[PDB]
Amino acid sequence: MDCFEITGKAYNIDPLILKAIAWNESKNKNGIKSKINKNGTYNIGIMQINSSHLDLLSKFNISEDDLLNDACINISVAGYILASNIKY
Repeated sequence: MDCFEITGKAYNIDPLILKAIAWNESKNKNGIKSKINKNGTYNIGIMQINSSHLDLLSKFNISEDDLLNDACINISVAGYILASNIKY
């Protein structure tokens, strides 16, 4: 199974929803940082996870490089964030 299917299964999110987010945000393109948001933060990788989450993620041994260049990590982190009541 692909990482969208695995992640969707884990967090009870329709995998098509995750794919539609990846498509909207990056056109399913890994390896890219957005231009910097007005608030000075920036969005990372295929699901465009905001840089404000890097602190939390370091506790779990997930770095910025991982989020930017590893699509499956990116996708699984997005799932966790969307499934929680952290602001995305």
